[PDB]
Amino acid sequence: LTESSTSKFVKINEKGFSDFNIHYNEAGNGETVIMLHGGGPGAGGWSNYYRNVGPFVDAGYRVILKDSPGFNKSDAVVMDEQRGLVNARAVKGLMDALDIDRAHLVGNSMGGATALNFALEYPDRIGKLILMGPGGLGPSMFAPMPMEGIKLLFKLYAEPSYETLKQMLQVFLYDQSLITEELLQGRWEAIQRQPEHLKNFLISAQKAPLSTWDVTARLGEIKAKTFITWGRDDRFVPLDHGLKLLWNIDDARLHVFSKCGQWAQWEHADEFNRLVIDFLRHA
Amino acid sequence: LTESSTSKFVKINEKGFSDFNIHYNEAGNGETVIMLHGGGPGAGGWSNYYRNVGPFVDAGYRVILKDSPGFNKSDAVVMDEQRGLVNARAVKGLMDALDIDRAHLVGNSMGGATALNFALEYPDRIGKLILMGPGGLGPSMFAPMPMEGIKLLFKLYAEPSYETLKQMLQVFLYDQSLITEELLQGRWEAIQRQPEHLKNFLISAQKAPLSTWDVTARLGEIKAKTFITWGRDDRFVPLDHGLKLLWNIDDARLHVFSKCGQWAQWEHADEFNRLVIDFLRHA
Amino acid sequence: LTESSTSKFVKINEKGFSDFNIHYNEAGNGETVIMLHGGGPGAGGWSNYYRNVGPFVDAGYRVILKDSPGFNKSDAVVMDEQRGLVNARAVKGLMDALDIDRAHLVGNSMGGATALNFALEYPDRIGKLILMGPGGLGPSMFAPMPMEGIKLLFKLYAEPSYETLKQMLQVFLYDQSLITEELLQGRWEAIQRQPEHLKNFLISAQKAPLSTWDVTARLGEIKAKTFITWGRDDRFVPLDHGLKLLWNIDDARLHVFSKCGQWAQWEHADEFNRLVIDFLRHA
Amino acid sequence: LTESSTSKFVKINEKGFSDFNIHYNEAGNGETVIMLHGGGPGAGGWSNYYRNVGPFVDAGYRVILKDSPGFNKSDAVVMDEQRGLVNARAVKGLMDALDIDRAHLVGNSMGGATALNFALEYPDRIGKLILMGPGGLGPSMFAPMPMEGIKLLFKLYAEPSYETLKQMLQVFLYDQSLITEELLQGRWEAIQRQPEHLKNFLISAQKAPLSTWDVTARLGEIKAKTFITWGRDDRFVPLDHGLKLLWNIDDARLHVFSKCGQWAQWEHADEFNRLVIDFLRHA
Ligand SMILES: O=C([O-])C(=O)/C=C/CC(=O)c1ccccc1
Ligand SMILES: O=C([O-])C(=O)/C=C/CC(=O)c1ccccc1
Ligand SMILES: O=C([O-])C(=O)/C=C/CC(=O)c1ccccc1
Ligand SMILES: O=C([O-])C(=O)/C=C/CC(=O)c1ccccc1
Repeated sequence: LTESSTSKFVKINEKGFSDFNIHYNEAGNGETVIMLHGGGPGAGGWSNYYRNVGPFVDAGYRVILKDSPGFNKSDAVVMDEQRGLVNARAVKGLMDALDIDRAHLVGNSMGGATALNFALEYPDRIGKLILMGPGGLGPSMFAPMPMEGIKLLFKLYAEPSYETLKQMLQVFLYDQSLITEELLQGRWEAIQRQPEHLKNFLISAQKAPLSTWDVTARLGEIKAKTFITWGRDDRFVPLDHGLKLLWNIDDARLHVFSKCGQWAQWEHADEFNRLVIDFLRHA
Repeated sequence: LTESSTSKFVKINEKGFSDFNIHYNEAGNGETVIMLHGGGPGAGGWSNYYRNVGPFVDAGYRVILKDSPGFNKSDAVVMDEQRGLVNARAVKGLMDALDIDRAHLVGNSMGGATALNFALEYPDRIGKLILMGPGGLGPSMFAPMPMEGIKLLFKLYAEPSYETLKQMLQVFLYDQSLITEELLQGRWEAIQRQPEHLKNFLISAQKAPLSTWDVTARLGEIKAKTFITWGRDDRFVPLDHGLKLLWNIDDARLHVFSKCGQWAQWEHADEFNRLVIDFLRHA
Repeated sequence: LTESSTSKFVKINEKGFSDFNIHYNEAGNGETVIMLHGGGPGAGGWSNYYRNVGPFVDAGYRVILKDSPGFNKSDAVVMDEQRGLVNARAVKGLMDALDIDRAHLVGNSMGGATALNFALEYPDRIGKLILMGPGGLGPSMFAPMPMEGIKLLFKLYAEPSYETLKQMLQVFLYDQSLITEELLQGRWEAIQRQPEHLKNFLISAQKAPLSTWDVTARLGEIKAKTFITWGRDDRFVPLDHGLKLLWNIDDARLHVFSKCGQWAQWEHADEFNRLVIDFLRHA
Repeated sequence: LTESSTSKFVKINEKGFSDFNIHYNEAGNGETVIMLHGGGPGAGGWSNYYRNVGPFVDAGYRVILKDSPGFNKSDAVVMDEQRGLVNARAVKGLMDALDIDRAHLVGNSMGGATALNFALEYPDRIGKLILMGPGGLGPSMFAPMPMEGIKLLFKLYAEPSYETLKQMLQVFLYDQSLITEELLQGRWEAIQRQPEHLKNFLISAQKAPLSTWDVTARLGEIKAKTFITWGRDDRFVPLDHGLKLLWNIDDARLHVFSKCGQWAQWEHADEFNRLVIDFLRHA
């Protein structure tokens, strides 16, 4: 599987969206799993889930690696509402366009916020819910905020540079030997190719600050079986939010990976893939 | 499989132990997994792991459900050293007697302390390490101590009664509908059959208080791949000790079950069995 | 100062309350501090704040030890709304009746919930806010719920007895040598004198469960300078809620007493009195 | 009071120290309080405690603002042992030279480690112990390490620059409006005046990593009355270590300031001064 061979576009119409272009990468043909990426400059579906798409397809799923609005090859947008909800509407739009009745959702940081909002707004359209360090769930009981990683994320948005990108990636990853030239250059290319997404993200954040993403009060509404994952060493979203989700969602479990930042799906790909595939098959 | 059909005895000789009788229940014939029980009155290997022995044997393991010294059908003993270490010596004694070179260990509360001490003392004799709410790892950062469940455990030791047993089991289990007459009567029988174990446990606790069990300072020595499980609703051993283990053991991961007390292996048997079997096969 | 010499009654009219009798104990004549008690059977203003009223009066305050509705010598009531709000309305009613423009509030457990609701509903009528382990602020990130102490509180409500009262007091207090015959008999007398309050509390709890008390979402509205106290060893309200308040209230500080249960004002009276008096004078 | 008018030097001889020059600033003449500074480049006694020395002297104490070895105007040194212990020996040396029988200690970060080691090694020479976010107490249960601030501290040590100093100070302080030209230029001057301290600190850290500072196992030995302070928003030393100290020291209390980094004594000087003075007078 390659980015090019799996690349697709679909125009969506849902709520505020009118013929809005969504890019995604699709492989496989079984039960649908939509994987949703984080919010840093240059993020996208393929790069976030590169180590996961193959094994999930091998397991029998149809994997859709979705670019959220205002990221990668999806249309540019300035959002005046919290991103989780707007992104969730885009997932619904994509599902309607493709005739997908129910999807399992996997979401990391901003994508975990998206997945939470989707489960709240469209409970009849979600199967299982996999939450990898979801962002925007209010204050931490231990971590000063904004967290170290989020400061760097905003610095890169405002002053994009190759060196600051490298600094951000060093904070994202526990094992900094995963930062090869290929992956650094690749993310840099995503930033260079669409400078307007960076501007727009900052304008959006002014209109709808991170506090607006906090759906904590509604977590008791979630009926989907939920699998929460965290990196022990996550410097972007605080580990105690894994406990917040565990206490407030009805049917949840929490798995914490040691020696791991924001991307367990990268740093611990084999264990991540096995755990999540087992959850989807058997929970 | 039944308790009777799997029941075995072996005399051990290791350090202080001289022809000391150990009871265990054994089934299967593949790689050995020794499962180690908790410290409440009437605890034993069979009752603690009744929902687990079958699936593990089906998966290809040889399962040994060990009665620790001073519990169930093993010999009575008064211990003047911390129980984790003494119990670990007994595991070594059993392994030597049975010609088992290496075992995977699964240990709950007192059995998790045992398994930790075994990994520290005999690193060349352990495979993988599965720790289910291990006891005696020092103070909690949040939970007043002694914890609610441990108070009840000591009350039952001192004043054994059917009603206090029921009270203890109600605190052990999140879902109190698991407390059938069969299981209540069965544990009561274990207490009634060996009153001297209760006396002896209390004398032992005076000679070696719970603070003596704390091996926190040595956790960095553990080389075994480690899988830590906790119940979210454990009223016996504090949830933040799961984090303590995760931070201090080199290769660990933490899984927390919602709606679960001290016995995930009972309340969430199917998920527990799948996770642990997958860990043993693939981690 | 004695209970008898300070005892007063006032009829209140506020919202649902119509000529509702409120008992309180008053001493001193300077700036008003209203102290609000907990929710266990037999609770009341005098017994909760016996070690505090003298020093606060000596410092120049007028102290009002208020009996909340459905406790001690105040009128019996069945509440169908969360107790914090109903109690806060009663404080307002008392203040209006006595021509008190602004009061400092001190509140313990249920009284801390009361004080929070008062600050939210009547911001122009509160001075400073002192919160001693406020109850009902949602789930803990660490403590299974209902907490050990709250189970005992409900047991005593349902099956009042001298022995269960003693058990509850043993859990309330870190230092169990504070439980003299005088204080045990005194609380027992409060329970015996008004059995209907016990019945009514249980009916109220059915109509408005503890989750209904959770005002977490509104904490950002509080403008009052806030001093949060906790006992390290509190088995009734979880220590991490002290952190929740600290993160969510604008101008707060947190003081945690070691070797202390729910009643710092009893177990650490001198330090408590000095700290709170200094806060009222100088913060 | 000024730095110049209070400046003194004393040669010490204790253990490894032979005619080792210690700089300190002294004012007042009552009971002695020795205040011990943090470990960042350019740290020293005067700058760390500038807002505190006056009020403490006004309260009747003799204040000694000590420069630890390898900082500010004290002699340069490469340490091969953990800094807390070496620094504590220097405090003892200073006390012996000046005929001070007992001192109260106030210590921030590295100075809190110093104060802990002093209380452990020389219990008959300490009065009360005030610990402001002490450093080196092992892993956090929540914070990835090295913490954000400590990374910056090491960056400035290795690559000193005015801009990196400003970045470090922005992370130290919750309220960044406290960073005036005066204070920025002043700290820069301390760095410029003694470049060898920076080199030496880095060599020392190689010989004795932060894990070597962890005295957690010995905290139960401390008999001194202890007052632990933390900033809620401390990005250098993790807030859960305040709880670790509270659980493991016999007679401790914990005060957490909101909207506060590593330096409560700066950001909340008036409240800090009142609390600590009250503790010294009355606890
Ligand atoms: O959601 C995201 O942040 C996302 O696109 C994931 C990107 C992974 C990534 O850029 C990466 C870079 C270097 C090494 C490993 C991974
Ligand atoms: O180690 C132990 O505590 C142990 O022997 C486990 C016993 C399980 C148990 O007594 C039980 C009782 C009722 C329902 C489910 C389980
Ligand atoms: O709000 C309350 O729970 C309250 O009325 C306080 C009562 C204190 C109390 O009953 C007590 C009993 C024994 C020893 C010390 C104190
Ligand atoms: O121990 C230390 O880090 C110390 O010397 C304290 C210095 C305070 C400081 O540099 C500061 C700078 C700007 C604003 C306020 C304070």
